[PDB]
Amino acid sequence: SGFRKMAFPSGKVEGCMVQVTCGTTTLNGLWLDDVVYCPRHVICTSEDMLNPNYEDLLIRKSNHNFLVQAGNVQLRVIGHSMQNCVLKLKVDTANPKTPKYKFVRIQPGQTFSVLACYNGSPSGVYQCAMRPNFTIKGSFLNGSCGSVGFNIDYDCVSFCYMHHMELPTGVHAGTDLAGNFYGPFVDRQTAQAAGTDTTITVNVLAWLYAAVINGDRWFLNRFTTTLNDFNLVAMKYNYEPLTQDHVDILGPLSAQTGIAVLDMCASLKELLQNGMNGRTILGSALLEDEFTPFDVVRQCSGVTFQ
Amino acid sequence: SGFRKMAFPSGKVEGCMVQVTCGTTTLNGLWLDDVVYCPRHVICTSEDMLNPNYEDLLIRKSNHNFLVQAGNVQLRVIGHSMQNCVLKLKVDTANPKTPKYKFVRIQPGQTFSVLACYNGSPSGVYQCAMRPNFTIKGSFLNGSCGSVGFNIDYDCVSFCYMHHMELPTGVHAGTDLAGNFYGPFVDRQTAQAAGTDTTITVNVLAWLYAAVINGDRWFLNRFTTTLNDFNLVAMKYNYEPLTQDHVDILGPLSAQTGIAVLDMCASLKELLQNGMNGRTILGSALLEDEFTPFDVVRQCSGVTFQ
Ligand SMILES: *[C@H](O)[C@H](C[C@@H]1CCNC1=O)NC(=O)[C@@H]1[C@@H]2[C@H](CN1C(=O)[C@@H](NC(=O)CC(C)C)C(C)(C)C)C2(C)C
Ligand SMILES: *[C@H](O)[C@H](C[C@@H]1CCNC1=O)NC(=O)[C@@H]1[C@@H]2[C@H](CN1C(=O)[C@@H](NC(=O)CC(C)C)C(C)(C)C)C2(C)C
Repeated sequence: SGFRKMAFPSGKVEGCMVQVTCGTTTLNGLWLDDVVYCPRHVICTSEDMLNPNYEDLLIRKSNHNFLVQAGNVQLRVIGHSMQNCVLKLKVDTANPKTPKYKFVRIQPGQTFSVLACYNGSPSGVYQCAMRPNFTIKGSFLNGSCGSVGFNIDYDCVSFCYMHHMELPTGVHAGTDLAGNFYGPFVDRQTAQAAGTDTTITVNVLAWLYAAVINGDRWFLNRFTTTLNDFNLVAMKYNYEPLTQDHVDILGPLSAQTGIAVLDMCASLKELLQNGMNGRTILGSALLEDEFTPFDVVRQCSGVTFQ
Repeated sequence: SGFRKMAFPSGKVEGCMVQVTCGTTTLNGLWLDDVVYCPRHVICTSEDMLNPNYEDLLIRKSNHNFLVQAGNVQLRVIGHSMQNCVLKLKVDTANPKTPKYKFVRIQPGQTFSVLACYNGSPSGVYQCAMRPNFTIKGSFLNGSCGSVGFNIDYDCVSFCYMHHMELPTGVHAGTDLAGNFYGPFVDRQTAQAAGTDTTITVNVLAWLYAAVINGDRWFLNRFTTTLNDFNLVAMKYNYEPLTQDHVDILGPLSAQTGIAVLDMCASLKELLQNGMNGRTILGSALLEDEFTPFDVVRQCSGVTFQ
């Protein structure tokens, strides 16, 4: 037992992290086969980042302007090209540590592991969810750009996120590995607002199931509710509407615990309307929404990767 | 900005994890140079674990009873010996992935990263603190024994924890890498109680400093308090007494924020006596105590490892 916010083991990604320096900008790149991916705002100066035209900026660059360091070994850039908001630097060596991988774009509500990195050196690993407003609540300082987010499914790393920037609220924005931003953001140093967030309803329910699996049962009840009447409570507390496919994906957890999905909704309704009254659930005094049904089933069952 | 519970990158440890099977017990071992370390209760049967005499049990074992698998490659056991509650299995290959390492015993209040492992395959990574009662609030299922806990300081892995067992409250107990248990526990399947816990006071204060660094300031005040009068509040709420060395270690954080340590204690006092009134601190509705002053300074400054 126990329930922790748990990231994937990071080793396979650590082996791909490199340092990319252009001019007076240094950030991280991701080295897979003979390509290094990194955020395109590395080509910019401090007064370039204020309103840049990246095509104009990149045609003035050459291969030798890109210093790529795989630890203490310099990689030679032999080509460069821009794909949306990422740069693809072709180097003269293939990464011998290249894992089996995919580039996948995730849905809001889904989770991933972030390997925070500085100067090409991994610093820490933690779990994040893609918020409904396409931001992520991360931990990122100067020089963390190009750190990636990922999931691991057996031996294959599915990269879903590259870090680009921090919004004024202290949340973080970035792209998939094809360089397309999550959300209505641009890699420009001007004011941009995140869009109003919501709580990920199906994730809260999954976490309640994790709690029951772990022996927290004080919030259970013999009441029930229709899906329709749950959602009138949901909109009232800025929770996402629940769909029948969310009920279906909660099916296995419903089955293991013997608590019908709609019964657990009645419990969530009561927690929303009354609060917790000085109690906790899995060591939290808040309703937690950054665990997916998948996350619960992995941790409360025990899947591995090789 | 941002503040996350952040583990060390796990790659260096992933390369040391192996599967150890004896009889009908399988668990994880830690493979460093030509030795595999694992919990000694692997030699036991189901009715051995109820009241075992381990010296008697081990003299009846031989090298060939220990099946060690480094992935899909079998390691050959050429010696075995018992050091307290761990076994040391000498194998015929040195691990070529052996990091620079140390075996260190940590103090309650200190934190470390756990690489949860099943069948020799790493499953996830997360952060833990050693509770004042020498337990840890982990996430561990059947077969997770032998997963280790560690810190990383530049290139050197300091191993501090090996997992052995789960107490009836759902907390976890284990040993340092010399096989000496943390706390008054034995590797015996009988009832054992954890001892009463306390909150790690200096850690809460460090986390309040992390919050200020990140822009949560609503709990600040212009009141102050003497160290003496803070501790009368501390014992009242089951918090650890604060010492002058805790004030000293909080010095740098005190300096960056400009909030005197004793001023922050006055704030903690008020949070203890009034609660939070529907507000959060760094996304938590509870006072968090599993971040050390070191943890705050790493995350709010950005140290790496290579
Ligand atoms: C790249 O490592 C860096 C990572 C930032 C620094 C602090 N925390 C982070 O996540 N990104 C940038 O510096 C980013 C590039 C310049 C300005 N950038 C910012 O993130 C800005 N943020 C904004 O100007 C506001 C948003 C809407 C852009 C700050 C945090 C440095 C002020 C690019 C080209 C956007
Ligand atoms: C080893 O992988 C396993 C890990 C446990 C299983 C569930 N969660 C864990 O952390 N350890 C053991 O099975 C452990 C060995 C036998 C009994 N063990 C237990 O942890 C017991 N716990 C107790 O009997 C109570 C404590 C005081 C020992 C349970 C959880 C399996 C009932 C050893 C020799 C103690």
